[PDB]
Amino acid sequence: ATQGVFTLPANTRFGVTAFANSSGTQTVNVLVNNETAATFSGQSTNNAVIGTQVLNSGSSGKVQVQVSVNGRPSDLVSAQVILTNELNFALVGSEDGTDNDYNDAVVVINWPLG
Amino acid sequence: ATQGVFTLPANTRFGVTAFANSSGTQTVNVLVNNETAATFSGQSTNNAVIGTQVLNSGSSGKVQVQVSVNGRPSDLVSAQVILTNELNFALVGSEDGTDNDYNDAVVVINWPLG
Amino acid sequence: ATQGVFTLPANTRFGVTAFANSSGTQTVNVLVNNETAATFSGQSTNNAVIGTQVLNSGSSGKVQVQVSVNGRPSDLVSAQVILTNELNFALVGSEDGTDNDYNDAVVVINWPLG
Amino acid sequence: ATQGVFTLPANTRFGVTAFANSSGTQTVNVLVNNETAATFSGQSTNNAVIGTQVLNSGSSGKVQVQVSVNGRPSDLVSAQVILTNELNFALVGSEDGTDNDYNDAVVVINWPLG
Ligand SMILES: C[C@@H]1O[C@@H](O)[C@@H](O)[C@H](O)[C@@H]1O
Ligand SMILES: C[C@@H]1O[C@@H](O)[C@@H](O)[C@H](O)[C@@H]1O
Ligand SMILES: C[C@@H]1O[C@@H](O)[C@@H](O)[C@H](O)[C@@H]1O
Ligand SMILES: C[C@@H]1O[C@@H](O)[C@@H](O)[C@H](O)[C@@H]1O
Ligand SMILES: [Ca+2]
Ligand SMILES: [Ca+2]
Ligand SMILES: [Ca+2]
Ligand SMILES: [Ca+2]
Ligand SMILES: [Ca+2]
Ligand SMILES: [Ca+2]
Ligand SMILES: [Ca+2]
Ligand SMILES: [Ca+2]
Repeated sequence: ATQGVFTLPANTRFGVTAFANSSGTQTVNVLVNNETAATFSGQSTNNAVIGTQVLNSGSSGKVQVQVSVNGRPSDLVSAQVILTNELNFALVGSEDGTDNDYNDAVVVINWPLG
Repeated sequence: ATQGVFTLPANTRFGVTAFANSSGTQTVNVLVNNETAATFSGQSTNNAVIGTQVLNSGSSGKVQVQVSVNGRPSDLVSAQVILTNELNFALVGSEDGTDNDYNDAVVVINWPLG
Repeated sequence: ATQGVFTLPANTRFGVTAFANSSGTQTVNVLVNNETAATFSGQSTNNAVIGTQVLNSGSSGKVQVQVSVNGRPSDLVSAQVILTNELNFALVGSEDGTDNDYNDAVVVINWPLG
Repeated sequence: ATQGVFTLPANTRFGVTAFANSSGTQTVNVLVNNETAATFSGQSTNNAVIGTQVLNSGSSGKVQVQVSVNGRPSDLVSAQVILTNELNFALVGSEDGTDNDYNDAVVVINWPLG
């Protein structure tokens, strides 16, 4: 099934934050309405926050996360969780190798902000 | 129901990261086995990261997040989500006022690392 | 924070299913637009499906679950999870005593159907 | 990523319940320790419960859900959610066709019981 694609409230600010846990340098791309809106990169095996940014979901609300290492797309896993019918987290894990820890780049999207 | 309390696997490193979305200064305390292990403080209405750290869950695996604003405890909401039976997120929102956006401090705990 | 309240897309069929795990007889009421639309009762310590039903969210999309034991309201916990940006689960646990297993009545709402 | 595989606490009773939402007959196999422990089947486009059972996670705690329709395994999506650090849901959706509603068989695993 498609992973890393989320429908957010239209025209709404959201936070996107990426963490690295791999020997490989991670590159995380965030697409809003199918166009790159943010790119983060780094290399850590200790959960470095390689990027954090506030974006707007735009007219369509479509947000997609992609992750690659050495130009090869990582396999993604994702889900969205809503607390007290209001607080939202869109979650992404990714795997760049063979151990299946899926933490090589971890991405958290949160809204609402403010 | 109690919120903000999570049982992690014993002796496991985890990341904890806090974001702020409120006019009030947020104080986030992270307890491991009932003792303070990290404290973050900051003010933002733009989802700023007010702290990030890597901790060890210790022998008990018990991790608790508490949030207060100028000494007043915030009401919390939380849940844990596991993707592909491997990647864990323990999520906390908090409310310091009357609007019930529950994002006034947002805390994300993730494991495994590495 | 408020628990057991979910906003579904309007005029949408959804499933609601209740399970019992307690010495006490559980009464589960499912409200749509603040009016009871389904009720289930029963006792089990072995997860009996005390009821399942297909309901329509109606014009408001507001769905609330309430649980009581011989008229005494149980404490609720809840969250919503979305898989592959399309499959929704609204989840409720409830506690009628002191042990905090929160499984005394468990309610699962799922959509879309068909 | 692997989906529909969950590690439960060892020797723990859990509920498993399946719903159908498709033109095709769903066969759901529930494996414990890599051996079939339960099989449910049925056809519904109205979320009928096609099976429910209490099982034991056994010494390894490994539980897997597989879904087949028209002689072929369906594509699965899954996640585990934990409420108030106590109540566990392991959730599975499945797609037997081309519409990507992922509800064709929906499987809910819950623990603890009792
Ligand atoms: C240090 C290692 O680097 C990679 O090979 C990752 O895929 C592993 O998960 C681990 O983080
Ligand atoms: C700017 C405002 O500050 C507080 O009153 C918060 O409780 C509100 O949610 C909002 O963030
Ligand atoms: C048999 C017991 O019945 C009640 O006291 C429940 O609150 C307990 O969780 C347990 O199920
Ligand atoms: C009635 C239809 O039956 C199948 O084709 C399913 O894959 C569809 O999702 C729909 O439920
Ligand atoms: Ca890896
Ligand atoms: Ca890794
Ligand atoms: Ca607030
Ligand atoms: Ca706020
Ligand atoms: Ca109880
Ligand atoms: Ca119980
Ligand atoms: Ca389908
Ligand atoms: Ca279907």
